[PDB]
Amino acid sequence: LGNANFENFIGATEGFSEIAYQFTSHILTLGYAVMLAGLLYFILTIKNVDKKFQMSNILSAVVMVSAFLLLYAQAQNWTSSFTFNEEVGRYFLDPSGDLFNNGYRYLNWLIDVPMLLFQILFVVSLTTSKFSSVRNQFWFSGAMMIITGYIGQFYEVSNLTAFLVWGAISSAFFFHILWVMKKVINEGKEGISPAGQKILSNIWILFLISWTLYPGAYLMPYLTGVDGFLYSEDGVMARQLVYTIADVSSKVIYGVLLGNLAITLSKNKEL
Repeated sequence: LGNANFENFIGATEGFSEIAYQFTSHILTLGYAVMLAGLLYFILTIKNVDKKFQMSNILSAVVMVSAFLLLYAQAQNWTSSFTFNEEVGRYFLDPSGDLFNNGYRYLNWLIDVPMLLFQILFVVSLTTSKFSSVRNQFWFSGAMMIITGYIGQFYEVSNLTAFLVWGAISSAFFFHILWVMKKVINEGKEGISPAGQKILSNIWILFLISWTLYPGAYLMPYLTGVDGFLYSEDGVMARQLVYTIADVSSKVIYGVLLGNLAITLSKNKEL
């Protein structure tokens, strides 16, 4: 029962305190609440950019739909998977339940990673690179990153070393994606106004940090060693917080910045 993942492992042995159970539940709720608010934002502001850029708004909205539904479902899965034990005063894995399941989140990554990588290609323009090649490279490596991460996710409890190995293989696809995106950002800068170049610079920093938070949260319970402080409900709380911060940053703030870049590039912003 504690086999599938670290959350279930903790739940079936030490159990979760009131604070850990509540906080995790609240952070995951805020996460899907923000997606829903984002969905409305991207729908309402679609008229603010020229037609030629609106595929980016469209993709932002679709990402919001996906993330709202899958994060909502993940939130319910968290709350219904553990019940309070009066005696000990903690929450434990409920055998009557479905158990905590990472599938919701990994499915969300599979769907959302290619749409996030794709939408920048509709705002900013390449120079020496080709659209189809960059697109194909984003899609292949993005899919492989998530798939090999999912494979790794399986051995988290039963085989920690395989968990790390597949994670490293996954990280290699990630490094490739950073490298392509860096190229896209640099080529995108050529020929647009300095105000647009500065939004692109912020997008890069945001992209770099927010995406790197995902492997960070993946590794979170083992970042303090064999039985360090994070190897506990605190590593669980920390992991779900970082995922949620990453979710809001990589999807919502990224979309907002892209939208602001698109406005800067409207036809009237020229001579």
